[PDB]
Amino acid sequence: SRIGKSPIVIPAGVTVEVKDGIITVKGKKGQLVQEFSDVNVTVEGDQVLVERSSDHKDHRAKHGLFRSLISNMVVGVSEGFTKELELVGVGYRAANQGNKLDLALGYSHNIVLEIAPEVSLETISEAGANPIVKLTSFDKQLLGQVAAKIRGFRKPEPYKGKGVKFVGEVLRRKAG
RNA sequence: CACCGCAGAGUAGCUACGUUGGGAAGGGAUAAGCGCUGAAAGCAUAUAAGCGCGAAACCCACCACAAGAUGAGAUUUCUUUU
Repeated sequence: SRIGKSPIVIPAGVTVEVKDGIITVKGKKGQLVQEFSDVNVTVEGDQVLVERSSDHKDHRAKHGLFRSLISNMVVGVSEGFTKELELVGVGYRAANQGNKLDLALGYSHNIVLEIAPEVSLETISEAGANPIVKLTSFDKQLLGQVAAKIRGFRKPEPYKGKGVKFVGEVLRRKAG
């Protein structure tokens, strides 16, 4: 309710259209579609007004859900989100061959990932510091899913700290 | 004839104590559990909408049988009642 009654004013340069259930947003970084079912969303030209009909414990939440989804899609395709992973540990290596990441962890093999063409991929492993991988995309959901399935290759241990973690994001540590 | 009288072997067959093979590989939906985005509840939250993983368990998959499956299927050919 409170988060749904706010405007979704557009950073002019990106358009938004509505269809029979599907809303599309076209900016400078590709079209993004979404499916709404129990909300009335209307684009005036500058702001996007999303409202509900009844307060039945479900539409009251779907209102804010779809408002936040549309706002994210906009602040995405307009600008785009980005995240940073950091490999910590001895013998850990990361390399980039375009849209193809190559990770060498303490396993008995390597891991090559053919990231989808909708996500950028940069690496910094300059001299001795921890290798930092950086992803950037307009779809925050897909970006987070890729970051999660990259982090899941090696969970951060609490004793030392070695593992694929984000920059910052202090970890829970123990004594051992 | 005497346990096939006894004793030494023995092809075919039947067996193991012998030989060969098998429980391999790959999908779907999941349990405990692990996450993405996100409100209700301006925060937070793996969930309420929607998504990604997840076991010798379940449905395929491997082998055998199977249209009396009365819901009695299909195809090719022959003859059309001595």
